[PDB]
Amino acid sequence: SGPVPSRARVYTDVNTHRPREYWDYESHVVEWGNQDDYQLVRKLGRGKYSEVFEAINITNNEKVVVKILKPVKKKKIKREIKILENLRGGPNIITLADIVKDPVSRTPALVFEHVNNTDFKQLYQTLTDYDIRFYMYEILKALDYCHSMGIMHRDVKPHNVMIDHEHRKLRLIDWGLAEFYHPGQEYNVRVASRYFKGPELLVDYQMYDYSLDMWSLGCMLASMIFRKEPFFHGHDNYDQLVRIAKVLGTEDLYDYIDKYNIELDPRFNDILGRHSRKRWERFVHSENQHLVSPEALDFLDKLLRYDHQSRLTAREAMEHPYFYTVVKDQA
Ligand SMILES: Nc1ncnc2c1ncn2[C@@H]1O[C@H](COP(=O)(O)OP(=O)(O)NP(=O)(O)O)[C@@H](O)[C@H]1O
Ligand SMILES: [Cl-]
Repeated sequence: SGPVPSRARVYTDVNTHRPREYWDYESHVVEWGNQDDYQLVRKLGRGKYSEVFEAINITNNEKVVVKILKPVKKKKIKREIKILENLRGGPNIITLADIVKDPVSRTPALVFEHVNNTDFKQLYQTLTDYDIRFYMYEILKALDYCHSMGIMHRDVKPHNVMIDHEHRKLRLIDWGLAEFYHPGQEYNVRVASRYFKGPELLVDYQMYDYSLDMWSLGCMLASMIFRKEPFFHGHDNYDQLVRIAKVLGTEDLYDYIDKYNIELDPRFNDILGRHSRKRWERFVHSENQHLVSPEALDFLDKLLRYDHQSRLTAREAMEHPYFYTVVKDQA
């Protein structure tokens, strides 16, 4: 028993027919810029992988954001730079304006455009049913683009989505965990945040694809329409698979892992139980019912499936009646 393999149903051979220099981020040269052009103003935040500053381009007075990367691996650093460059100009993908060496830290520093973002705790307590569809379509444009350029995000969550609600502007940020989908390739299952890890990561299945991003988008949507943040609230990676299973049930969980000849961590024998699949109507109450509709549940239902192969792709998702009410773009 070794796991059965898997391919993406879409965009399977994008990077097989693109040049080597497209996807091979190892053999990539960084074209540096003048660091004296930028003047730091304010610390916005500290991560495990970087510090982040609000800043000002001194050459044209533009406001700007500077992600100074901590030293970890030149592999990971060039990878983020090369994916951002490849995706430059795509819809609602955040724009890399420059790359400079910070003289203090001696590490690369990524200069992005500025987004006048709103706190996500303030924002998900205020979105109307229309706003939720609007921005979900906007994230979908971004996901289908990056998938169509042969790149999975692997860290889709509300913190990584900057929304300027004033101008209805949206931008998908932090491509630090993004990677190139190559068919047959086994990836590291230690990606994304806990609440938004799909079951493939949780059962240690390494041959995942673009559709991982769709599971996470489904988690984001569940919390927005049901007003439960986070929707699957697990204490650790083992309990996370149990919370999903209290909702989606264990019979379909076992079908999923038998289909790919995956064996569960023995520790599950003593915590997993047997759980009926629940109907989405149970999560509906007086305080979130204005956000729920038949078409919202239908869409959500097609995103939160165990089988990564049976999930809606980004393009199929954009075709759902859930988005019919949303205003498009003939002019
Ligand atoms: N283009 C941008 N516009 C505005 N704010 C941004 C932008 N990019 C990053 N930020 C800020 O940086 C945060 C996200 O940092 P990210 O780029 O996710 O770095 P990271 O290495 O993942 N760091 P951490 O998440 O903090 O461990 C946001 O909450 C903002 O405060
Ligand atoms: Cl990795």
